[PDB]
Amino acid sequence: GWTCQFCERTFSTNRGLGVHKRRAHPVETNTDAAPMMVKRRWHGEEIDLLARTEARLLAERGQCSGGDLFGALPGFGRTLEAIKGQRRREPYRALVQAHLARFGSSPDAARVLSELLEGAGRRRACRAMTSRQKRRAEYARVQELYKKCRSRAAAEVIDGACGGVGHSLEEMETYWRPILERVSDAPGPTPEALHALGRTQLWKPISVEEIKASRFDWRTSPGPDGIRSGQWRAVPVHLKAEMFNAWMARGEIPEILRQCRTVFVPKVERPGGPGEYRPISIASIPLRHFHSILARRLLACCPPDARQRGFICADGTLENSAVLDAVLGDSRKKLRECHVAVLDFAKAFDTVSHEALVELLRLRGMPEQFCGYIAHLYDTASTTLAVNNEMSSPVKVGRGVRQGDPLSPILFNVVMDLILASLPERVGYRLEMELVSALAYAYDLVLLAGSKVGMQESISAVDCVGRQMGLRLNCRKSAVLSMIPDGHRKKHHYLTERTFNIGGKPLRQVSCVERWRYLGVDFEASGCVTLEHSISSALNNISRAPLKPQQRLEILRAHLIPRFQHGFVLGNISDDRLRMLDVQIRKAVGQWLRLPADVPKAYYHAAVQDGGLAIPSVRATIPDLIVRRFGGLDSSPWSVARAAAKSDKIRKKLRWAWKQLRRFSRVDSTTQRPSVRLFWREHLHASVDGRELRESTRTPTSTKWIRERCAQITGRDFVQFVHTHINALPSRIRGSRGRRGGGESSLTCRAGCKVRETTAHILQQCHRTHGGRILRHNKIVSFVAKAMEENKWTVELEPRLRTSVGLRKPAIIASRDGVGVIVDVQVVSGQRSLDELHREKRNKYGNHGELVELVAGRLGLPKAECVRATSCTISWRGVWSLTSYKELRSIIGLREPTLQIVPILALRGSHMNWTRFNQMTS
DNA sequence: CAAGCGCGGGTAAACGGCGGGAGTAACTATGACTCTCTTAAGG
DNA sequence: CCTTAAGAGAGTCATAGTTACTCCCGCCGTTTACCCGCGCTTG
RNA sequence: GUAGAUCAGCUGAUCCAAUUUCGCCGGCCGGCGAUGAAA
Ligand SMILES: [Zn+2]
Ligand SMILES: [Zn+2]
Repeated sequence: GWTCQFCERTFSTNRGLGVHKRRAHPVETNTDAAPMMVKRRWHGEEIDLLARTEARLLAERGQCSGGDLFGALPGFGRTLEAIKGQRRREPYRALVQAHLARFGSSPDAARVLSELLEGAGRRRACRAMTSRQKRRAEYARVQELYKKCRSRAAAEVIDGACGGVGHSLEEMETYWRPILERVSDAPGPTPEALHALGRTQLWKPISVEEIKASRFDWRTSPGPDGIRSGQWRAVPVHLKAEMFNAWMARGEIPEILRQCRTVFVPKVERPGGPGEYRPISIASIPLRHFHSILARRLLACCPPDARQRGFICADGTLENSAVLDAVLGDSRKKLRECHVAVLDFAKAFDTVSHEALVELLRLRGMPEQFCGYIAHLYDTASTTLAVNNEMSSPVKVGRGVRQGDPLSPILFNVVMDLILASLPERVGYRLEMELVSALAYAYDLVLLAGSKVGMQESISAVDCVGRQMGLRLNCRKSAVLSMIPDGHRKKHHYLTERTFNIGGKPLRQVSCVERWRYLGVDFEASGCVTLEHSISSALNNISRAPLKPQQRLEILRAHLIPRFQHGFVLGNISDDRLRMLDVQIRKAVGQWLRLPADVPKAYYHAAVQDGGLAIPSVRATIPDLIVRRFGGLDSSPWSVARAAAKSDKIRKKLRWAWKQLRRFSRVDSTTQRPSVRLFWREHLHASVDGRELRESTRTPTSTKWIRERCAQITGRDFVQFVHTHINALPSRIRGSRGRRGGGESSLTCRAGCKVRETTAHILQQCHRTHGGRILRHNKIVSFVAKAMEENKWTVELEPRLRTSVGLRKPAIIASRDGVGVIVDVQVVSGQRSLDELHREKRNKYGNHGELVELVAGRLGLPKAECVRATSCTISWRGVWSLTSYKELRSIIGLREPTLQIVPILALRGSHMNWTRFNQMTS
């Protein structure tokens, strides 16, 4: 008889109806879950602020009471009677007395840099002086990007919308240029704040050892200097040290190397307008390299605050995000009030007054020389916007802190330390007895509080210190999530109406179903739930983008995968959804590669070395990533993370991930650490198609055509190389995988070899194909022959020698300082171990004796033992032979690229044989 | 100087946080019962 | 002189586990709406 | 008609093919630069 009032469904009992609303109709039951606030319990933060206000009030006046405390506390939300009845409590009066007591207290270097600066200045002066054609233009653009700064073209394609900004210099310059030019009027930090913050030598000559000890990824865009990676790599380390010391002592860099080319980058996948682009600054390469060493020095010498884990976020978002999920889950399980403010400091990197930064650096203990250098550098900052090959008039910066400089994120860390210390001390969440207040990600700040008044006080504190620093707290992207349980009913509930005011302009309140992201992670008022299946759109964007099949596979390999498994890891996903995602990815790859549907699953997800296509399968690589990232939580130096590890939700997720990884991996022999690569290798070298693909593991270069060298193979050539590699050729037996009720004519060779029509039969022993076989053979031997004549060998192919036994035909011979070069070329099957075939071909030459003496007489080598027979063997699937690999690596000296290209030749010859057979199929 | 108002001690009569107890809608793992595909050796 | 009695790999789908909730009863600690004055102000 | 082919009704769409635009040094012809997203 019980029926829902929102879905008119019938349920046997009211309990089932209640859970029905809770799962089916969240918003209205959330409204029905709002608690009455008649006699709200007094939480510790209210006690603290009440006692501190009385302490001050008193000290300043001598005698005060609730009638004055209402005036001093407008938004406290407690009546004049509640203040009195609470005031009489003994711990409170003692705590007031506690705060009352506390409150009552080389010429060559010069020449080379002159040449480089002259070249840069010449370049600067020169720079200062239909649907079908639309697609062909996108092809030119995307290819010219993809062979360079690949993460550019990749992001541009997964968000493929002709993503070259678009909004134009116009609409951009009108938005940002006034902001970038307007000098902040920040008064600076008040002495009280500096005293609160108060609760180490940097300037020193550079060292070459630390110059090489500095990591620096050379895969970096130049600036407007026109100094690219290569010419700065040409600069030696001692010269680098000399110039760095010169600039270090002088304190100034040549003007040319301090310019910028500001470029605009979206934050959300769909750019709504000019207010969604981060104006990143790109300076010279030499400046960036010099600055990264100082950045490391400052990071090591002066570690940040304990609660500051945002500028080490290369592997630091793992802790902040994990702790956030843990605290949200804890507040849900034990029904404890929790207010979380997600404040945004985007655009705050360009609103830090130099007048406010210089003295903050001065009074933090930094040396005067360093402060002066930073002040000078930021005083003469001049950028030139560039969008889609169009460049603004020069713009003079007036708010400093360039989002693309090595020091910018650590020089902002001191402002972060100030603002972090500004907040009240005893405000936050007691997660497992440990107090957590702010997980300050470099960009997204987050404030945690127990009660409304404490959260509002923290908001006011951050606003005040931001205003003193000149920082503007944008009220658009910032939000507040409130979790106020209903006592006496054990119902969790979230507020809806806006309550907290960030210096006025009330903030947005998130709710049960509204989706929000704290640094790209799906979130909600209940916690991390799931991702919104944007993979389909990304795959579609890749498919329509003008890419070759190898470039699509590489983008899917390296860029989309990590991008989305980051959120997958921080998310909560069932393995069924991971399986569906894996299937979708597999089908998309099949469409891009024209592979049939009978290809084994392991082929896609096997490692490159093992012969597969990589393509990290989420179903197995996600539990591995979760286990790897959450194993060290219990050993985290930061105590809050250790406390969060105790939360049952994290433990449950870790247990589930361990189970899945155990099911989908094999224990390595050496490290005794589970690995999925072994799992996919074992599965791949088990199926009928993959059985021949066995010796690839022992030979590293055999598969170097899949990922390393897949830049010279054409799209058609690549998609047939992949077809042949996994034996995708549609022979009768291959097509018989499902249908064998037809007569054995349909199972037997088309040309009439009266045997089972196997693919190997087609390539290697069908009569017609013989021709193509020889065409491959010659090709191969000719190719490796050239190697001899770039290794200084007197080569000669096919020795026409008639031994007493008969007419044995060697492939090539050569000579250089002795050492026989009796080399045989073989392209073999894969059903027999390549090493035994190599031995069988080797012994029939070396142990012949008569042939040995014959070739010795032909070459004229003085000693019969001075010769050395050998054969290079590779299966038609393109797998090298280990013994031959070492043989031509060691004896007949050769560089590895030459042996790297042989598989390409072998695969090309094999598929050429197939196409020849198919066109003489008659 | 008496009456009125702001400033503080006392009472007590509903909030509310929690323990104990019995359940279930909605997914979400499988255990296990049905349909296809595969190497040889011995009298 | 070719087989053939077993092996070993998924299937929609049935069934059980599990996850995140539910509502009722009762209990003691909490909180603040009144009540009762004392000290300063005002007529 | 497309850089080329192909499926369509001079136009559209798909490809295993597909280097667009500007400046410059020069002879419709060659070469160079710009067209180069963070740490
Ligand atoms: Zn309903
Ligand atoms: Zn044949």
